[PDB]
Amino acid sequence: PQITLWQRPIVTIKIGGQLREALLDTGADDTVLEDIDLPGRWKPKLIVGIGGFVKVRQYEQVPIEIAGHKVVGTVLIGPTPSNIIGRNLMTQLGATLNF
Amino acid sequence: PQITLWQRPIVTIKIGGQLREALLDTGADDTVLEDIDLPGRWKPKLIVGIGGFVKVRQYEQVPIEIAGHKVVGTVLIGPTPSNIIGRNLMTQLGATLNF
Ligand SMILES: CCCC[C@@H](CN[C@@H](CCCC)C(=O)N[C@@H](CCC(N)=O)C(=O)N[C@@H](CCCNC(N)=[NH2+])C(N)=O)NC(=O)[C@@H](NC(=O)[C@@H](NC(C)=O)[C@@H](C)O)[C@@H](C)CC
Repeated sequence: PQITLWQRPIVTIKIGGQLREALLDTGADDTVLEDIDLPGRWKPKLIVGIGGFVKVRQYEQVPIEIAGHKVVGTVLIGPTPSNIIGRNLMTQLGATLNF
Repeated sequence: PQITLWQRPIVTIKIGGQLREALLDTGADDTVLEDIDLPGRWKPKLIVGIGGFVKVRQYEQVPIEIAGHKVVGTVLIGPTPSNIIGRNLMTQLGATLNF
């Protein structure tokens, strides 16, 4: 698609057999979701944004689908005001910013 | 330009007769800079990110140049780990996310 930016750029994703929404965020290194539980082992990871830092769970080699791209990536799980898809997954979609 | 997302998408901007760098952030409603002082009146504004909220100065009708685009927009000034250009200014550049 070609997404315009007068609205927040929200997409549907599929993760752990569940449908969620998330924000395509070029200013995010990583992907953070709050409203899913992921299975298996993880490691603590610290992330930082505009409010300060937050501790999250780093789940590796997670399968995820975004438009109809089936990619595998690190997904962080923890508190965030909005689910966000970061550059770690946007690279895999071949997404670009154009102007 | 077409900007790929394997790196942080950082651009040069010109604001208050000074050159700065900032991150093109589709997950930002607003534009936030920390390393410039702007002149004149402002209004308190709260912004929210990962980690929590922060109090900033809202400066209105600020002129700013991003890649030969001379736009006027709200600029927030306050603490942030990175200067960021939000959708308020990216819309004025006709910027889109494409995949
Ligand atoms: C969660 C809700 C939206 C996502 C968020 C992402 N912004 C970037 C800002 C870039 C840093 C200033 C961010 O946190 N990125 C993180 C996300 C977490 C992540 N792990 O990816 C980041 O890459 N963190 C890296 C660190 C970047 C370090 N960068 C640096 N030092 N320059 C990391 N590994 O933790 N947007 C925001 O934080 C924006 N907020 C908004 O847009 C909100 N609107 C208002 C009006 O406040 C809306 C959420 O209600 C900000 C900028 C104010 C307009």
